[PDB]
Amino acid sequence: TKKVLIVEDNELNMKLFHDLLEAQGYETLQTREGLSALSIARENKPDLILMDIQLPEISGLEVTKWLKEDDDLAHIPVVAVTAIRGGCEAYISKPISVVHFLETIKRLLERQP
Repeated sequence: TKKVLIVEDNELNMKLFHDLLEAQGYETLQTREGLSALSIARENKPDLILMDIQLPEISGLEVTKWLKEDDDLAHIPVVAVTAIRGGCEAYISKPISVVHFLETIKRLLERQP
């Protein structure tokens, strides 16, 4: 099953992103901090990283820079959520459009090997 790591400090956004992804049958990993995202990514190898750029403690774009500098994490597609192209494969605007949100993520997640 595909695993998506959601990096989102806002409880409401995290729940919405989680519910939408779970309804699609995906497993998720969750964290409110950019640094933790790096740690979790190395420990659980998510298939895609959904990251809010406007985190309170750090820019999501700087976190993406670290991701791309790591040989084990650089291949993981990163979708930025902003209220980028930093290394992000795609961007999703907030307030989000549910279909656009899911289409963007599924396109990057569900590719033939």
